[PDB]
Amino acid sequence: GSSGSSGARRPMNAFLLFCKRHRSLVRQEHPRLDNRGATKILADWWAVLDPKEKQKYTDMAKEYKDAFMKANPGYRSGPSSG
Repeated sequence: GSSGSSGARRPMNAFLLFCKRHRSLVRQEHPRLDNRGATKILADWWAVLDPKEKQKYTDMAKEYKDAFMKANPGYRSGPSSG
């Protein structure tokens, strides 16, 4: 959370995935926009996303993250998905 340190760097997320996918889309429909602006458009785009899509995305993140997950002592993972 927010204790007092900026994590090294996270992988991605179901949302961060759609942004990395629609990134160009937005950037295109709005090149002038800024990393903040284009990111403000993606948000909504996501905010207006179905589950099926989120699912696949979530998997990608749940898959991309795990991969990254290596040197993490304080982590969570219950016996259900393996």
